[PDB]
Amino acid sequence: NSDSFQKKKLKSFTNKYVVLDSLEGLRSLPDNSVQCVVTSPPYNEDDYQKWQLQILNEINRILKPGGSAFYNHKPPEKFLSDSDLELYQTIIWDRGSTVNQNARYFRPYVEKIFWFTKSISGESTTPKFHRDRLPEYFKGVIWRIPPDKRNKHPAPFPAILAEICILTTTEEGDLVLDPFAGSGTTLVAAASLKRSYLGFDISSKYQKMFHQRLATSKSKVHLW
Amino acid sequence: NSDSFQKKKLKSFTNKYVVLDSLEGLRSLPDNSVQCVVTSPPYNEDDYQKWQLQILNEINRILKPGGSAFYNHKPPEKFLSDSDLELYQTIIWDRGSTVNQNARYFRPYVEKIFWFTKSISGESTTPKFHRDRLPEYFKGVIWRIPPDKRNKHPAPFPAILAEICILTTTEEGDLVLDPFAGSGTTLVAAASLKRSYLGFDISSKYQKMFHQRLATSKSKVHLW
Ligand SMILES: Nc1ncnc2c1ncn2[C@@H]1O[C@H](C[C@@H](N)CC[C@H](N)C(=O)O)[C@@H](O)[C@H]1O
Ligand SMILES: Nc1ncnc2c1ncn2[C@@H]1O[C@H](C[C@@H](N)CC[C@H](N)C(=O)O)[C@@H](O)[C@H]1O
Repeated sequence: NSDSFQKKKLKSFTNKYVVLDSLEGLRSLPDNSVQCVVTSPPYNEDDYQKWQLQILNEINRILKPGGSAFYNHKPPEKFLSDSDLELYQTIIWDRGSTVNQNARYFRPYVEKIFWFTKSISGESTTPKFHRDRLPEYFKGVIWRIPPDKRNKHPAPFPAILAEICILTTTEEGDLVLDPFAGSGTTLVAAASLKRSYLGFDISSKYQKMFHQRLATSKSKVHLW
Repeated sequence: NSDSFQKKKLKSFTNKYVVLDSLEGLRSLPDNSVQCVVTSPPYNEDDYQKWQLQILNEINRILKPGGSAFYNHKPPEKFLSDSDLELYQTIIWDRGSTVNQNARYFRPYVEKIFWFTKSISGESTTPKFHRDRLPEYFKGVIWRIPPDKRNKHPAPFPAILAEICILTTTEEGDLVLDPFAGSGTTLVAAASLKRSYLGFDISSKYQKMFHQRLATSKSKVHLW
């Protein structure tokens, strides 16, 4: 009967930005219901790693077999591997430049995008992945994408980054989830690509921004 | 008296390619004797991680305070963090292209260079680092360096990669160590930059290649 409740929530949540605690929203989705997750998480250090492990394990349950979860982390690999999710590849997001010019280290203009896939009974898989759909510029493990400087959210990623993840791992109609939706970049990208979307966030402020961002965007696809 | 023996070995080993087991060679160097390590390690998976941890812990002992060890790994971060070495930054070596065009993943033309520094009493440090000595092209966390396709060694890294590590972390006369010297790329780069060098490897074949490579190179600096 929790199956029936989760399925009911899935239909009620489809193509919605839902103001809700991230873990609570994930716990209300059915097993094997989500084809693609694109998200960048927010924020005790041991408590935080415990919380993120609960997030990743719930993502593993709700991912379809062969689904993908792209997790943009702002030693992360140590705790990220303790998860039911199987780390498939680490993508390098090259932002081009950084305001941090502190010369104690090399200029840190790189963020990681961890590409996870679903593990069934502790066994591996190959994710649904269509690299041919991308321009040559984005077929490599480094994506050169300048930050979305016009976005009013304090910390988003650009739409084209979401589009790459979604277009290669989904068909039209498939459900794309972002459990930390923020300004809704993942949801707009899914909608522009004729995928279904679902966002969780705790900001009613960000939900309204998405609803207004959704109205004024003309479904433009930044890719191609 | 092991101090005295190690110091004697250090003088005997300086500016030499020494055919010797890597761990044994490291165990014969004194504490706080090496300013810079540049190396790419070779090769049971649990046994291998145990072996590499012994290598890294010995490197931590022989590093000078504020010294640097650049470790090119061909979830590595999980076991790499269990070490006495403190991971300082992960550098992205962008090789430009790969022959592996398998479309199950993004083209994997990236290798990691882990920048470690010495930990004293489980406490951090800032490594000696002079970023200003580099051309702008290499001041960022991604280094775009095509592979040394003319090198007959089955798996080297290019000289310019070694030069970047050495030039930013050393003064002339400082000792540069590569405990897996192979063709001797690290040693040639140190010599061309008027640093001292020390290599360990088990191939007498590779030692001879270094001795002949050393003679025919004109100490050319690929940097600048
Ligand atoms: N416990 C939580 N549950 C759900 N959302 C949360 C929680 N804590 C923080 N958030 C949201 O997580 C988001 C993290 C953002 N970096 C995401 C930005 C988003 N990827 C974008 O492109 O706009 C913020 O918008 C927070 O409001
Ligand atoms: N136990 C060992 N001790 C020392 N050297 C070893 C050991 N096992 C393998 N090697 C060497 O480790 C090297 C690894 C190479 N990838 C290094 C290449 C080197 N960085 C270059 O640019 O030429 C090989 O040349 C092996 O001969």
